[PDB]
Formats: sequence, structure tokens, C-alpha cells
Amino acid sequence: GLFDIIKKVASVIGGL
Amino acid sequence: GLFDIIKKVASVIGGL
Repeated sequence: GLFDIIKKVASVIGGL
Repeated sequence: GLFDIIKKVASVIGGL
């Protein structure tokens, strides 16, 4: 779902 | 870590 996409993007940003 | 970030970015692209 879109929300699973946003959650993954959030994790990526958290890992920068 | 890095590898998780790479997989998450890949998953997002794949899912868009």
C-alpha cells in the first residue's frame, strides 16, 4: 500500500 | 544499515 511505501521511505531517511 | 537502506529504496521503486 502507499502507506507501506511512505513507511519505508521514512526508514531510509532515518538511516541517512 | 546500508544494506537495509538499499533494499528499502529498491522496494519503494519496485512498488511505485
